[PDB]
Amino acid sequence: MKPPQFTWAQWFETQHINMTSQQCTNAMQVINNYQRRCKNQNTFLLTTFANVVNVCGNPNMTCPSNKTRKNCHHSGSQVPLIHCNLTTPSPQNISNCRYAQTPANMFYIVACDNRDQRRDPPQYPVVPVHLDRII
Ligand SMILES: Nc1ncnc2c1ncn2[C@@H]1O[C@H](COP(=O)(O)OP(=O)(O)OP(=O)(O)OP(=O)(O)OP(=O)(O)OC[C@H]2O[C@@H](n3cnc4c(N)ncnc43)[C@H](O)[C@@H]2O)[C@@H](O)[C@H]1O
Repeated sequence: MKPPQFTWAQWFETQHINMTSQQCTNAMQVINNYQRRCKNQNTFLLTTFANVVNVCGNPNMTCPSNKTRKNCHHSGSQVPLIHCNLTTPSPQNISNCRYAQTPANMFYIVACDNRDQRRDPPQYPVVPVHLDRII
């Protein structure tokens, strides 16, 4: 879920682009401290935010995770990524959660929307908001 100081695009960047350590246990502390729980799994794409914005310009397709949405876009090329999986869940001390890390080279599908009018920078009228699938 999204903390209130984020737009959807800023939250996408925080969860899926800004991997603050190459180790999942460390990188996941940021997400988990913002969500107040240990997220069970999460992908970080080793690409730039601008590259994702350009994927939002690729043809629209149906989102595989929800057949009623048509705001998804295929990456066209594969990228390197790291997928983090929770190995150790620490209910009453989220900083003690630990993760496994899996490196891969995969395509991705992102949902994009119009930016948040009040809070997102006008530089990018169209922004990624959800990571629908890795393939
Ligand atoms: N087998 C597997 N292999 C690899 N990865 C796997 C996997 N199984 C699960 N995953 C991924 O693991 C993560 C954890 O899933 P899960 O463990 O199932 O839990 P979750 O954290 O409660 O769920 P969220 O959907 O809210 O996850 P998120 O914050 O990552 O969502 P996202 O940034 O994409 O989206 C942000 C928000 O966008 C919103 N949204 C969904 N669809 C659209 C859409 N078309 N357009 C705009 N917003 C949309 C929702 O509110 C969503 O919360 C989810 O990304 C999932 O996709």
